[PDB]
Amino acid sequence: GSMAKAAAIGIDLGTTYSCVGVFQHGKVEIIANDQGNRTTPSYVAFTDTERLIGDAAKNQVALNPQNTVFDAKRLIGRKFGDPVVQSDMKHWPFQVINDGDKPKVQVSYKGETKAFYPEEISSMVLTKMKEIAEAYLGYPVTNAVITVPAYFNDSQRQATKDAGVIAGLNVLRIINEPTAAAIAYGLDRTGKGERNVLIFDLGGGTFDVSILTIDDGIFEVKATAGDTHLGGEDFDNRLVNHFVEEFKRKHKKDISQNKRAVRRLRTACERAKRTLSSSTQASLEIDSLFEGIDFYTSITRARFEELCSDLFRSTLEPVEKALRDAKLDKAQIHDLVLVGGSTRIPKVQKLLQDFFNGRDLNKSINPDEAVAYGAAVQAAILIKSTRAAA
Ligand SMILES: NC(=O)c1cn([C@@H]2O[C@H](CO)[C@@H](O)[C@H]2O)c2ncnc(N)c12
Repeated sequence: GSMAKAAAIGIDLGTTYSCVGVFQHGKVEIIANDQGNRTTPSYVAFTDTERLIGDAAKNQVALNPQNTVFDAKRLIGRKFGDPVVQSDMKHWPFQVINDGDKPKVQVSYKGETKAFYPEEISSMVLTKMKEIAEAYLGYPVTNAVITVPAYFNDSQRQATKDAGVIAGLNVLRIINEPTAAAIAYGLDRTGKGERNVLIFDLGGGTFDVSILTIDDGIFEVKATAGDTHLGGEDFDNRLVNHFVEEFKRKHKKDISQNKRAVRRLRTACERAKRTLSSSTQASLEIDSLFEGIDFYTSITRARFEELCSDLFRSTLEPVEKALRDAKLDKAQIHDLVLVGGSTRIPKVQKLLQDFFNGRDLNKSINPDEAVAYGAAVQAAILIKSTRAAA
């Protein structure tokens, strides 16, 4: 007996990006994919000859927008008639169809028109995450913990389980994303006594605030609030609009109707935005942006902060609402935890810190990786099968 047990994995199945971890040697290792990325795009692309997942899918999205699927998490476990589904559909270049009041994404794939349920798309992203972990560990992986937003209902939770089952994974448990982040910091291991934790999660296109109470390791969701369409992509959008205007001023030319030029500008803006989190200024250099014209410029952190100022400030309204719902005062919150890559922005950090009167923020665990980190800690706990000693 007792053949060595394979490690279990923790998976953050994100709306835009996914992340996979494993707890081994008393620590969590976040596993990079073969392109060296510690997070993988939650994208699936279909061609006449291939099914591409992750980076390979995201990198060819520009010329194949109708057959490159993303945001399947926004559809999972929902009815076609759902108001959220009907509004979201207007922004996606891929076709969403009605099959018995259940949404399906329809594409061209290997010579035919094919339709997939959201949980089938998410199963393909989970298959990639499983492979990434198997490439590192050097053996097949069976068991996994998968996370969902705290506001997901039974239907959304069940459809996530089905996605794992289709991917060949045994789903140990479905756990809330905010709870997973708390586990990553060991906020459930402080012993006896009530502890109030606020999770501030600002991602690529969504913003969630969660208030939890932890008592003797037991978690309770006290409040959930947020902005459904607020994130990093809105900051990229303000920089795009600023530079479109700057090009018009300097060259008397409007670039906005050339999809390639706008796309190249946005990619450069997102990269400059990241630089501005560690540097006071950033340069933006694009060769032959429009009509053979090179675009060599810069932006200060102050100007970027001014451009996105209203958006950054608006992150505090869901913080006040969640506190109102949880029936708590700011002082009462013991721990503040930052999740999502956009929380690296100094101005965002400052606004939250000042709102909580100079309190330290838990941000030592990479914000992009904290949810998968916590999922990996819980997965290792779940597969334990100790028989009590005499
Ligand atoms: N990993 C990083 O250093 C960063 C990722 N984002 C954004 O976080 C979101 C999820 O990756 C996207 O909108 C990114 O642009 C960032 N935004 C600002 N500063 C940063 N340093 C990052």
